[PDB]
Amino acid sequence: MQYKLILNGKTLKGETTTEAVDAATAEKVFKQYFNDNGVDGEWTYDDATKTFTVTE
Amino acid sequence: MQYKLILNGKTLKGETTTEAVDAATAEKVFKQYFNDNGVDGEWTYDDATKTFTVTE
Repeated sequence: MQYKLILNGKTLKGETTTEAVDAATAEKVFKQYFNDNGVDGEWTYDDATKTFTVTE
Repeated sequence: MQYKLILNGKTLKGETTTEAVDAATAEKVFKQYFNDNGVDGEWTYDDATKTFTVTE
């Protein structure tokens, strides 16, 4: 299944997309790129659209 | 000035944006977020659109 990530920050902003077995594997992939580069933000998720949102 | 990044690959795809002093600082921010993440892709830049592109 396709999953999506929305990135909200002050140093950087963006949007990304991946395919994983489930929402926790896509959450694990998105956390590999987006945990401690500088963002260190608050996570949110909407299952009805398979989308994650990360906010500084 | 605003700079941009485009990500092409097999584990993640996407687009991101930053505001930096020069193309070298925008390249440094984008290389801090996109250092490896198992992509390890080829890097390209077009100055006429202030945009960087990364491909597997």
